[PDB]
Amino acid sequence: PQITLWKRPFVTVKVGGQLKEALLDTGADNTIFEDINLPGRWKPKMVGGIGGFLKVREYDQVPIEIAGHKVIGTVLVGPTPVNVIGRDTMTQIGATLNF
Amino acid sequence: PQITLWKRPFVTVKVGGQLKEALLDTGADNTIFEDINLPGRWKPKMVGGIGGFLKVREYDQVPIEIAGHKVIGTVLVGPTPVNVIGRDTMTQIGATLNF
Ligand SMILES: CC(C)CN(C[C@@H](O)[C@H](Cc1ccccc1)NC(=O)O[C@H]1CO[C@H]2OCC(F)(F)[C@H]21)S(=O)(=O)c1ccc(N)cc1
Ligand SMILES: [Cl-]
Ligand SMILES: [Cl-]
Ligand SMILES: [Cl-]
Ligand SMILES: [Cl-]
Ligand code: NA
Ligand SMILES: [Y+2]
Ligand SMILES: [Y+2]
Repeated sequence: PQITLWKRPFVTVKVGGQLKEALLDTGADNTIFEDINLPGRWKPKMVGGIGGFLKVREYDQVPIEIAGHKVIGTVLVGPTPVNVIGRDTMTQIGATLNF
Repeated sequence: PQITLWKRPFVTVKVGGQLKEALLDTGADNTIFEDINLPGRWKPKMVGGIGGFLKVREYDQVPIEIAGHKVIGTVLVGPTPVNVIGRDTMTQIGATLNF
C-alpha cells in the first residue's frame, strides 16, 4: 500500500503466530513487541529512545507476516509502549519514504 | 525524494535559522530538536518512548526548511538523543510510506 501520515501508521501483523498491531516506524532501527511469547533461546539487549533505555530479549528466528509478505527477522521483546516495526523488517519488504 | 530504509533516514533542515540533521520518523507524532535556541514564549511538555518521558519546551512559530519546502510548525525542544522530524511536519510536506 501507499499511506499518508495524518494518523499513526499502524499495521496488523502476525508474529510468532500471534496477532498484533505495530507502528511502521522509520525512526526505529529494530522491531520490538511487548507481550508475545516466542520459543527458543534468546540473547539479552537494550534499546534507547526519548527518555530512556529499555531492556529487551532478542530472538533471531521468528516469523513475521506483514503487508502480504512473510519474512524471517530479528525480534526484540520487551515492555515498549507500542509495538514498532523497524527498518530491519521494513527493508525486507522494500518499504520507501517519499517526501 | 524517494528513499529506501537501509540507512537511518536523516535529512538536513534549517530550524529557526540553525542547521541541523534530523531523523524522518514516522513513529514520532511531533518534531523534536536538542540544542537549538528559539525566541519567544513557550509551553511546557513531556514525550514518551522506549525508556519513558523526555522533558520538552513547545514552540508554535518556528520556521522549518525541509526537502525544499518551508513549513511553519510546532517544535519541541529538549534533550532527545537524535533530532526527529515527526508526522506533524511530514504531513505538511505530503510525505508518504510505500510498503
Ligand atoms: C518509540 C516511538 C513510538 C516513539 N519515538 C520515535 C522512534 O522513532 C525513536 C526515534 C529515536 C531514534 C534514535 C534515538 C532516540 C529516539 N526510535 C526508537 O526508539 O528506536 C529504538 C528501537 O530501534 C532502535 O533504533 C533507534 C533507537 F532509539 F536507538 C532504538 S520517540 O523517539 O520516543 C518520540 C516520541 C514522541 C515524539 N514526538 C517524537 C519522538
Ligand atoms: Cl492516530
Ligand atoms: Cl507485561
Ligand atoms: Cl545509518
Ligand atoms: Cl542507502
Ligand atoms: Na525483521
Ligand atoms: Y504487558
Ligand atoms: Y546538548
